[PDB]
Amino acid sequence: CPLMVKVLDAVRGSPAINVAVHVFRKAADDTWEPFASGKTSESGELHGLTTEEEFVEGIYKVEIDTKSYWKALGISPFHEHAEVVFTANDSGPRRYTIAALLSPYSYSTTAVVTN
Amino acid sequence: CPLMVKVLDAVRGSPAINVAVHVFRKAADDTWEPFASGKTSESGELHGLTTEEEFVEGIYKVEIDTKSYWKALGISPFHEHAEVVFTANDSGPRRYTIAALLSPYSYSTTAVVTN
Amino acid sequence: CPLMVKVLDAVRGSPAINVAVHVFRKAADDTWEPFASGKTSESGELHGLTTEEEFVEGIYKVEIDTKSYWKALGISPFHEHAEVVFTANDSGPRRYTIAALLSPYSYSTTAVVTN
Amino acid sequence: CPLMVKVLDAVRGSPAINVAVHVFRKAADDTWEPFASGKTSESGELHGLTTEEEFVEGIYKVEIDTKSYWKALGISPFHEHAEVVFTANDSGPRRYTIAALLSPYSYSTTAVVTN
Ligand SMILES: O=C(O)c1cc(I)cc(I)c1O
Ligand SMILES: O=C(O)c1cc(I)cc(I)c1O
Repeated sequence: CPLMVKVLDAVRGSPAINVAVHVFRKAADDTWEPFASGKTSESGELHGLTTEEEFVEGIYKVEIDTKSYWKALGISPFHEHAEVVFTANDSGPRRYTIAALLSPYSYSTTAVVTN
Repeated sequence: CPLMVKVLDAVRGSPAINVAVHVFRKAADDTWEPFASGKTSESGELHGLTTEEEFVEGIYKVEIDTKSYWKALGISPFHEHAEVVFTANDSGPRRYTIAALLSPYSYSTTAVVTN
Repeated sequence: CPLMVKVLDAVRGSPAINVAVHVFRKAADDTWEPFASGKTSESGELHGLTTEEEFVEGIYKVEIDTKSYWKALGISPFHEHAEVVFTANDSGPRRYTIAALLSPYSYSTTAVVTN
Repeated sequence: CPLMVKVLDAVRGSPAINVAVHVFRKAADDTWEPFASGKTSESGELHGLTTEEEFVEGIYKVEIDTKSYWKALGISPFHEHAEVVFTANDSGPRRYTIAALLSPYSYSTTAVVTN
């Protein structure tokens, strides 16, 4: 489990549940190729996206479908989605958590990268 | 104006207007003595809290009355207020902007300090 | 375990380890009485602060000693500490996670309150 | 100026100066067409990206080159950039401020939208 995505809701003070998340890897021609996807659980987490074998060094994009999340709650949002773009580097044994904290007109995102 | 407070609303995507702000300074006796107060304007900014003369070295607390803000809009938020505590002017006079970005169950705060 | 505190480091992209955390409850005379304290673990979490029996309705303050954290890393910080002040309400079965994401001149804090 | 970009540095407590910003607009063919670009000033602000005439309805992407910013300061950050994607001017012209608060492993972004 080298990659996990976590989403929190700053309006309700809760995990953001059933948020669609799409992960892409940058291809040689510079296009974004689908890599993994899922929906956050009751805990706002998405586990099992990839394996150590498949998660090679490269540039990844995590798209979080914030607009549909807010719409499902009957709340008017600003962004189309939240996008997190980063390079995975084999600087020893590392697990990546990409987290996002959501408001209708704002989001924060951080990386928690641990052994 | 050596001290300015700026407040934004992350739900509406707007300045946070009419937010009450109370500033305290730690006294010789180690208690929080009233220093200044005001409310944010239409721009979400609060200017004119103090002067270069009065804003001496000290430990300051800026209390931003976020609960009263959300309640005046008919919303029940999590926090009582947002308190920003910092040492000021310990290396001579600086200009401090204390900024806060508000959601019902979350806030962010930053400082912009200039010479 | 009705209360947990989590602290993350936005500079290193890691849990904030060995951060001192002090929790207070507001007393009848309006003073802050010590309630619980600890240091965050390797995961940046502080568990075991209180019990269901002791965590009655009231106003609580969570003080996170951010200044000492940054100093121990050799980094110059802005704030004395981060303070989170909130009312605990028995609106059915609820667990409170108070989380903070730290930078030298900024922090964010959110509440995750779940059944 | 209907579109402004503001960037702050959460490590230094300062405007983020000389940050490159590229704006794209989704074309009829569903690709990201170059729209405007510039760099933040000493105030951390980027004005004059566009005009009321040219800033028509559309889906816009504001790419803030955070990696280049941190690298120019001799720091190795997590993200490649911060991308802010939103529909603009769908209910007539508005003024948009897209703001970002940067740390090496984290960023926050908000919008301030006025009529
Ligand atoms: O706990 C988190 O995963 C978390 C994530 C973000 I992004 C911001 C805050 I405050 C948090 O507490
Ligand atoms: O524009 C601001 O003042 C601003 C203030 C905070 I606190 C966080 C973000 I993102 C901002 O953009």
